[PDB]
Amino acid sequence: MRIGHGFDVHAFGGEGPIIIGGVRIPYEKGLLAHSDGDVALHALTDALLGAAALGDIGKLFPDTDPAFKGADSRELLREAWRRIQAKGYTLGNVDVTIIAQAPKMLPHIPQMRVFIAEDLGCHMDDVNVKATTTEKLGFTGRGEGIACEAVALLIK
Amino acid sequence: MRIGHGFDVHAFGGEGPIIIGGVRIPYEKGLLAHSDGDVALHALTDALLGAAALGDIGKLFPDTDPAFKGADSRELLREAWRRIQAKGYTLGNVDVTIIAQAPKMLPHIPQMRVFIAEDLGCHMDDVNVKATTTEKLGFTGRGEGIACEAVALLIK
Amino acid sequence: MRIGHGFDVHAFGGEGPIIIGGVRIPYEKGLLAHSDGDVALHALTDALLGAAALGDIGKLFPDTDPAFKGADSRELLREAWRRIQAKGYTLGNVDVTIIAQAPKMLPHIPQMRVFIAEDLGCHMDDVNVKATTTEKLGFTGRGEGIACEAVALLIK
Ligand SMILES: [Mn+2]
Ligand SMILES: [Mn+2]
Ligand SMILES: [Mn+2]
Repeated sequence: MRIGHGFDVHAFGGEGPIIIGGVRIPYEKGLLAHSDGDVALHALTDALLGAAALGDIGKLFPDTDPAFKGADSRELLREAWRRIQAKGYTLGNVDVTIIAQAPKMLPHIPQMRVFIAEDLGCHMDDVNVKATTTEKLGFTGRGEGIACEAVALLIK
Repeated sequence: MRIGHGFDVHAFGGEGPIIIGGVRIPYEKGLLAHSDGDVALHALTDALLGAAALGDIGKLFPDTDPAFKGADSRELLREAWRRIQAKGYTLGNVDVTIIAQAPKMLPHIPQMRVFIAEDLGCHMDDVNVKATTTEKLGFTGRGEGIACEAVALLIK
Repeated sequence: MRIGHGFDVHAFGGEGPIIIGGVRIPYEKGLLAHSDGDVALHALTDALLGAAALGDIGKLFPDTDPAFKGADSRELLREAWRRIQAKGYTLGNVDVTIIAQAPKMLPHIPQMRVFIAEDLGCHMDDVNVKATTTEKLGFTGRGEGIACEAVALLIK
């Protein structure tokens, strides 16, 4: 009954591990962002919110508002989901597409699913995650950063 | 019952203000395009049309056809919507994602919604709009241009 | 009842014609990829699979697994679709957006539709295809490669 679309990108820099779909992945560099740069969750939240017609992470997570300043993506997703259910919506299914030249996400997909299908209730079958390489082409191909696109569905 | 997806990008150049979602926004440069470069509406039209399985703005708005030569995006959207209803379709909901490093769209989102929810009938709640920065990464990050992605849904 | 999203890109190089949507298109260069670089079908398969929650072409088409090593995109799509129906899903509609500076896809859209609406059963009306230029902007604008995005829907 309601469709949503999210999109988000983040740039590299900072040694430490990166976090995607709530999973800590080892890698040369880390992701910037003044919040743990979880492009996957951020794009997922935006999809969900955009389908409920509630904004785009700037309603709960602005940037200069003491409401939700320092918090990880898992908390925001969880908060965003609460407001969405407040408007009487329930999850149908969500599909997430991660775009990066490296590192390899294939081995982490399942753990990501577990996290996501946990912070939204629902069973894993209602959550899909996949990654794509881009073939060393754009800013993602040159390893300058990482991007993610997501879609979602709601009800009754 | 029917899903659609649109995508569109435009390059900068030309002083004058830019137009996005039908709103006149102030900015250093303007958008090229041989039609007011309204990436937002163009991507929205394509979504709607692509869900109705009627093409991609080249059915009503080609480029070398005296049918709809000089016209703004609002007219084309409005025309495209008419043909869509002709095939007996009605709007479910649409979500638009604008991608740009600047200017800030946040303050114009609501006015955009008003315009869109006007040229498609329906109430604002069936139209969502959000913007994202890209973090100074791709051609959008370098300020070379602006892009937009959109999804939609129809019926009965 | 189930939404899906796909995305895929490929780089140029290799004289010979390119293949998109199963159609052989004439052009200066060809597409790399260690499989016929059919970005259109690959993105379409991923959408369908991602909506059925079955992966992302690495379940049927890995890279180092003698299962489905050398095969064109039409075979994989056809195989992927079979497994999808195995889980009791049926096609609702799909929309594909091809992104490239050249060559012109406009004249091939219909033949692509015929191929797609053949390997998925269903009538053409359940399959949409469109192309966009990008305005000589990103890696697609510089002619370095070609990309494709797709969405889909399933049932009962
Ligand atoms: Mn982010
Ligand atoms: Mn345009
Ligand atoms: Mn591919």
